[PDB]
Amino acid sequence: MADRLIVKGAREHNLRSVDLDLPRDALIVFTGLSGSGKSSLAFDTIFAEGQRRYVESLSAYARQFLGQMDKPDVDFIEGLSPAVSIDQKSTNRNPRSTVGTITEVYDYLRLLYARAGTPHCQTPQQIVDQVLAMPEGTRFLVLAPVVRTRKGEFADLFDKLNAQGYSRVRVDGVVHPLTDPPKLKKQEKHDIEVVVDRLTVKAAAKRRLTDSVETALNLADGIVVLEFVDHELGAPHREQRFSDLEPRSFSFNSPYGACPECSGLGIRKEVDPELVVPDPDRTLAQGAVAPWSNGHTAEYFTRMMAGLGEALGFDVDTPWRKLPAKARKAILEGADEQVHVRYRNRYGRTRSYYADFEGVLAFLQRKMSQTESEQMKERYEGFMRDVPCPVCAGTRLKPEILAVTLAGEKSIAEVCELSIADCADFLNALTLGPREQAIAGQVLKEIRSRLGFLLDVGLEYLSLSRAAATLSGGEAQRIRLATQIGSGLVGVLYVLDEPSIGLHQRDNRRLIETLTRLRDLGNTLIVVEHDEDTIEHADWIVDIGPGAGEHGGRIVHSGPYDELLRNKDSITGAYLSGRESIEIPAIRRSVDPRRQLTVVGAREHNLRGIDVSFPLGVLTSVTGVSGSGKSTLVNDILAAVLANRLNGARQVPGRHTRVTGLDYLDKLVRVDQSPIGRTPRSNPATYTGVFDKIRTLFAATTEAKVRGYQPGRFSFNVKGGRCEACTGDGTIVPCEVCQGARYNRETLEVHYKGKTVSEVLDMSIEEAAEFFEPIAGVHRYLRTLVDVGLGYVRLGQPAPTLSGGEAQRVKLASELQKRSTGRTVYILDEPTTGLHFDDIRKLLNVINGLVDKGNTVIVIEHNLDVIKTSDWIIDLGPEGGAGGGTVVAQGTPEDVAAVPASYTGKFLAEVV
Amino acid sequence: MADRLIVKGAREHNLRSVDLDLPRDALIVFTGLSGSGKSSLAFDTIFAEGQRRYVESLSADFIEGLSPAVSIDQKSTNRNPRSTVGTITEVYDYLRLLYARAGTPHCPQQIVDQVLAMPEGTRFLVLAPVVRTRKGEFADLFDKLNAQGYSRVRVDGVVHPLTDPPKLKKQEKHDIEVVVDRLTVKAAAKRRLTDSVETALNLADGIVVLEFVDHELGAPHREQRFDLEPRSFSFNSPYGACPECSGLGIRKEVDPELVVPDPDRTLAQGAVAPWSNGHTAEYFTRMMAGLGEALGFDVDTPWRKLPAKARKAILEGADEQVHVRYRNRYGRTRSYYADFEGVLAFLQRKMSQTESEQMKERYEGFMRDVPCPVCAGTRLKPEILAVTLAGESKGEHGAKSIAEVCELSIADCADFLNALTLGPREQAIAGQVLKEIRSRLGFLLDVGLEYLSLSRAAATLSGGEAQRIRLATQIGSGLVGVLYVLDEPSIGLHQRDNRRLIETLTRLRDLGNTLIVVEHDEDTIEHADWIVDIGPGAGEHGGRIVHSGPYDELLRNKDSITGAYLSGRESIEIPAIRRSVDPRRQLTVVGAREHNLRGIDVSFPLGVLTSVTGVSGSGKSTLVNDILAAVLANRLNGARQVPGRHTRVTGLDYLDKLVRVDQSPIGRTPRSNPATYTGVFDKIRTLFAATTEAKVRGYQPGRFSFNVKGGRCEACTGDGTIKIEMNFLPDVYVPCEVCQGARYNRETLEVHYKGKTVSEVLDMSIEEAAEFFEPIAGVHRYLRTLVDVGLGYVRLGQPAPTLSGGEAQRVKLASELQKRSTGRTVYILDEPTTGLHFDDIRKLLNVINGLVDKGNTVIVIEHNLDVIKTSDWIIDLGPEGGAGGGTVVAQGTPEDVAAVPASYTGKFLAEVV
DNA sequence: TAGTCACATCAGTGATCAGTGGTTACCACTGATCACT
DNA sequence: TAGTCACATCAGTGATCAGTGGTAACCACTGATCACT
Ligand SMILES: [Zn+2]
Ligand SMILES: [Zn+2]
Ligand SMILES: [Zn+2]
Ligand SMILES: [Zn+2]
Repeated sequence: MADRLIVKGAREHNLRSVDLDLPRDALIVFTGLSGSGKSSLAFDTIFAEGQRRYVESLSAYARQFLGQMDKPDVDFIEGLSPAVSIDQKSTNRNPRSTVGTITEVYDYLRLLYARAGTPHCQTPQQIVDQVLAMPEGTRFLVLAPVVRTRKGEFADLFDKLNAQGYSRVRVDGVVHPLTDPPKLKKQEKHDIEVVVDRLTVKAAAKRRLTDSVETALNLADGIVVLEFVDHELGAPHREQRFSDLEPRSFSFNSPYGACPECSGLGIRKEVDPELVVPDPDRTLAQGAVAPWSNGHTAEYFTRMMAGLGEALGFDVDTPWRKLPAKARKAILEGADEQVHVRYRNRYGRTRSYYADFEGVLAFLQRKMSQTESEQMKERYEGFMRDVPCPVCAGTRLKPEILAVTLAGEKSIAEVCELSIADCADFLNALTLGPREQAIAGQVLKEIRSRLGFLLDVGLEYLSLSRAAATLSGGEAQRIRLATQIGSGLVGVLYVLDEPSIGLHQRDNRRLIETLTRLRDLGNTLIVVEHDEDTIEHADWIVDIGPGAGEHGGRIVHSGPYDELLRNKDSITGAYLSGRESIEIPAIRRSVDPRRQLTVVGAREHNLRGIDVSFPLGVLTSVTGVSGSGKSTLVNDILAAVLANRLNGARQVPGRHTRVTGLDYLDKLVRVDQSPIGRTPRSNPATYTGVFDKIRTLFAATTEAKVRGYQPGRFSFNVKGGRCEACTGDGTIVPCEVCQGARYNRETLEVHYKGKTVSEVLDMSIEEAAEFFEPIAGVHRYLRTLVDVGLGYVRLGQPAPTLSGGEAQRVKLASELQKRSTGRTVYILDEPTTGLHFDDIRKLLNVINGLVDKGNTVIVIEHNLDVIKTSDWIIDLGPEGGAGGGTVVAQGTPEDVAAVPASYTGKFLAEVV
Repeated sequence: MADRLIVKGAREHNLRSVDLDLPRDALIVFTGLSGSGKSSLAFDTIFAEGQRRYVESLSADFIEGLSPAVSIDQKSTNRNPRSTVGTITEVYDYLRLLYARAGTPHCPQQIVDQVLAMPEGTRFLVLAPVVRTRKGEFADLFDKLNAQGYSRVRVDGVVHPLTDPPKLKKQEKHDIEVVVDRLTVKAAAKRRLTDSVETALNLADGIVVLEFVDHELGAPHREQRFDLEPRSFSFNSPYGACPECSGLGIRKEVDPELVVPDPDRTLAQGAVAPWSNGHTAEYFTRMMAGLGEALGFDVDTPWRKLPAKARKAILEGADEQVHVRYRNRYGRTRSYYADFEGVLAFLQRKMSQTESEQMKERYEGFMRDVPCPVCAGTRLKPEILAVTLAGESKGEHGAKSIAEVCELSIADCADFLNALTLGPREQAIAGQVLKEIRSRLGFLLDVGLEYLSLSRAAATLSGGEAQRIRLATQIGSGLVGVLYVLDEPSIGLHQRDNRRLIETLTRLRDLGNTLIVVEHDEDTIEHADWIVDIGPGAGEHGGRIVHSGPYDELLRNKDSITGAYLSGRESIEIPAIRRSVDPRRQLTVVGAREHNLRGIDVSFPLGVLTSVTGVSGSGKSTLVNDILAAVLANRLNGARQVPGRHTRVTGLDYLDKLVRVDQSPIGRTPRSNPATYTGVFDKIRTLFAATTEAKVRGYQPGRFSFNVKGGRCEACTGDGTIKIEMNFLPDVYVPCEVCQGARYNRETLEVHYKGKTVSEVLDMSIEEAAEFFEPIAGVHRYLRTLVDVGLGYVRLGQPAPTLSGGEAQRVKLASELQKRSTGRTVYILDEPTTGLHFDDIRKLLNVINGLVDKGNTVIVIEHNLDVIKTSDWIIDLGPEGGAGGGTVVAQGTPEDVAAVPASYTGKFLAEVV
């Protein structure tokens, strides 16, 4: 029973000639940095090969014909197993797919509804047990409801029944002989339940009842009825069944049984109201409302909104706590009528937004119903407008079914008006008995399993009624884990992305135990977490990419982890034997009692309303369990407000009250995790805004001037500069004319500085550091890129060849020094995702140097030594989910270390 | 190379807890009786694991060590008119993709490359380009053009400077071809001419010419400009299919002269196929006799000696109407008051009026021909099919139109495609597609299917070529260490048709692939590596493993009854000279000239056990089944199929009835049992209706059947097992709370007929149940035939999928070989060895020998040497495969077929008798 | 040489019913050059 | 501290299309039970 997988000859981008063995019955982690080829091998060489080998076999069958659109490009892999990938799916929208559908509970709940369906208004053992329990000596009748709900005249049926000579019949409860049948009319209602026997419960009678029952068992296909006619215990005429009411068919996504407005799978319940202006303490003149803080529309709406504020009588800048909350209420409801208003924006245009709006609730509705921006007109509706379906309570059913279907089990709210935890604890709380709680089967266990898995991980705060667009990072990283785990199949290979996003270190302290449980089941697991806890648990650790470019396209470590300590070349080994991941004691006194930001009263769904004290001019780090409110406060609340009214962004402030130091702040830059590199059009030089300047500089040459070639003509995406032979991709075997250069001969003649654009792109940035030195902007971009230390990339490198995680690192290098004050706050993502701790320590050297220059960084982190190097740590929430949302420590890393409450400090205290 | 497949927790009905572990480097064969555990073993242990593997991963029991396998079961592919032979050979879509890759439809940079390649110093007037044609008034358009600045124009057929606009009207049509410059050819002037053309490429939408603008205009501008259409690529969609015939294959309905195969028979007897019906024979005889009396042409005279005028007049009929109305044999009268249009136009109305479209296949493809010629056998639009290949040089550099599947064979199409040249583009690399095609093409070539033209379809599909194509297609991948699970793809039919297809398995085994073979053919055995015999018994107690891999262990083993013939333990022989007189009673199919036949005469003796051998799928299966068996069926019982072409049949006065049986697998539905298929259960329920405790309720014996709502327990679906599960898993068979392995309901179980209840009588095998029901002969003969064929321990109440489709299937025929006890009623039998294991082969051979010695007549399609040497007269057809066959090479006794030196089975008899 | 013997089973002969069998996007985000101060 | 006092050159900044990213017959099958003589 060998436990080895073998991969040979893998080649993709910088990765080349990879021959590695993956052991089983143990966890194996690939380490490295974003762009070293580890992500390419983890994602698009092994899983892609397995998927292709699985799908390419068959296409005719219409169950797997939906496959084979995927087109992976891998050489070969032998001795593989069908693997499953676990990573976020960037669909860019999930309105039609609620959280219930992605967790596979919707179809199951529909089957559960269909199982025990009673609208209010089988076996031979079931045939016999009731007559066995029938009291003796009781007069009754045999009933055969064979023409159920088929009202109308049935004299032809009377003649037909007379042909078999049953001699008995019963209509609407009245009994008659077949020889003397009652009159029937087509217009009148006539439900036929023909009496087969006017019998009675006496001794040795069971054969006549058996005959009179099996007659309709073979005629009506297994349905009869018994009817007490002398005792009727239980009803005025007690009867027993041996099987606005419209049964028809059951459907959820069909127009026959769906709401005419919500159109199925759409619920406008959203996350929370009041979210447009939930701040009672901000400076209102600093754009409390998101449309009031746009790049150019900010003043465009502030003009008449300040006019209406002056008219009504509430101040333009005073916080809503010195004023009553009536100010917030009256900016929500506003007032009718319009006033004269017109102003110019920063962009130079002049728009006349002349309309009547009833507060921000109807002002935003007017924006949805009036604006030409088809994106924002639905972007702004979701976060802060709650208008669910009134005719169906937001649910996926016709008006006149939802009441009846639950009357016997009244109206339907369920998945569209409930929460995940409430539904989880309510579904199994109904011990109905005979129908669903009779046999073990799978119903109760399958209901319990996934919901309990969500409970132990911590997804109890989620709600199905909540819009799927409000999915937090923790929810995104945990729901996929739970859904992958629910199968629990033994021997299947799992490959996972970086899990530090959405989870804490203490959360990893249980994710690792979950992974070891999965291993104890008998499967194979692969993670790229890079945390030191996942390391040291691998029998054969492998590290790749000593250099992310051609200088380091070789295997750097593959062994039993014993040689990691002695080998400092490997980055993960260089972290442990650091000489660089030390406390590095800073001044830690650059904080100021007054020159400091505060946030209070943030009563978000992930928070409680605590006061976070952000210092200025420091490397302050916000930490805590993910999903406990740190991201909703630092990013959704703080970064949003200083972005929208300190640089000109558009994000909604969210549920909070106050941010201070408005006079002490000038600019803010936010860099997200942002895995965005997938399209060949996007390049490390095109979106950065440097390629257009490169074209301008190249057109500043004499030859480009004489040949009449402009910067726009000198791009590779517009039809002017791209030859039709390449079709724009450069290599198709490359273009015959271009000969592997991606430039037509009519444009390649521009040899500025002895080189062309293709020559500059081909040349590495490390050797191009001497280039672009005089000209300022490209010099700054290239110099900060080199300061990052990853100058292996080319300017026009396609995004499919860029590993996820490093897409925004290049911009983030230049996104850390503005106005040279340099206290301008920069919100940082986690460098742990992608880059390993040696790359993060080089980044830390950059951060420390420019913080000594005067810069300010607010960073959400996951590791230990990187934030131990910092000077201030703020922990928000010790426990995950609802057990957090409050600050538990704020100060020097050693100060929080001494406090045995914050696990961040506890981690900083066990290693000093 | 050593991927250990482990089977644990495997059991299904007859199968019971079979566990094993094996490496993965050789071929695995399942032997034993048909089904009896091996069919379920090849189903619920590997395919079930693959199912529970892929059905979780598709998104939008526990078995480990196996590889993703492919299914080549019977249902996966059968005869369908929608799919031609191209799709099933996966070369239709394949070759279509390669054609669409870099095809040339035949009839910026190249604009200046033409001048660059043109030797310097020439002279030609490159003055005026062509812009897109516009018509109407363009005063403001020309004003805007002047604002831009061009200084040139050419409208209304006259050239002007742009400053001079001529007269334009909205009612006047102009071919607007404005000028852009006044340049001319010069040395090293490209930088000029480019600036004249390239910018125009952004305004004229890629239109520019170098016209003469001179006086003589001898040539039309040297045809210089800078039928072809892109269209769309699709085969099933109507985007690029035959718009009239909906993209279906051409309905080749040859021959029109199939109306009268045998001319010597009188036309009144029903020589015309619709004229020999059970009820419509006289319905058509009335008009043809009326026409014979009216026109005066003779009828009872054979067609060959008849005048051609009579034949044509009865073929196309005549005009006008006559008063004819008669009754049939079954008591209904048909008042046919219309015109007798021969048998040409009546058929068209017949298939036009009918609703069922399956009974018209025989009456359409073999009566008269009405195909659509717009596509002429092409599943492509008329333009593209020629356009794509008009630039594709093929074979000896011929580029006219795509024929391939439509109009060529394997050999010529492959040879022509091996010389494809679309320019130097595709010569720079060969690619893996070349070897992907070449491996399976060469494997098909060495098999011996060069004659197999691409025009083949379901209309000309045989079982042997079906095995050929399925095996070639599943080998075409040519992987290493990948499981291929296949049930019996078709009947085993010849030793020369096979034993050449198996060489591909031996070649592919060197790679390291592995396959599961559920095949009863003797040729597949003795040339493999690992063989296991499953199912010494066939009932629910029949799930057992006996035989081990190596054939040496087969020699050692005795329970695996393949050794009964492998080591020659027993065999059956010719039943002496029997009742075979030479000259008198010997039917002769003379002048059989069908599609593959060649006007040959074959003598089948009467009152004998005769067999047919030779190159199979080459006109001998049609010889025994298509022409002969159809004739006996339609002129001896009342069948409704055309026979084909044969000049005369003799000796039919010495036959009374015919029974014909195909391969006919029992099925794959658990609701079907051998009781309900053979016909035992009908009279079983009839007898159950006569029981003292079962004749008190009015209802018919239909209550005593497990297929109707009456005696049916609603928890089991008539199976003894709650097989209810969602699509994510096929569940494991479990007993019912009512049955516990009885597949019945207790209420019916009160019928203890002679102390035996229904569940009990369906729970004991026919071996023990033979003692019961002895006094009544109706069930006694059936149980005797079951126990004689070799189905004694068979469970009567057992699902069809896990039972015998080779021996228990043919009991419905063998029990009726006592047809009116004469018993020379003629029988036509398929290849029985499929499903038939060797012990059951011997038992059935003894039964058939006894019945034929009773005085029967049996013609069987057979290939095994032992069974044909058991029969007394072997007819061998086919000097070669396909068109090379169709003629007798040796017909007579086995000694005679071994005597004439033209029969492949004759030299097969030479090495072993 | 012809009107006498009981309310029987054949064996399919050989269309129809009925299990199955498979089959088919409005937005919206980032992309992005030249739209602006 | 007086009206101009010489000379372009970075930054991420909206709106939106543009052009990479996600797609029931057929009735062909055969078996079951069966209508008929
Ligand atoms: Zn609705
Ligand atoms: Zn090119
Ligand atoms: Zn056609
Ligand atoms: Zn049961």
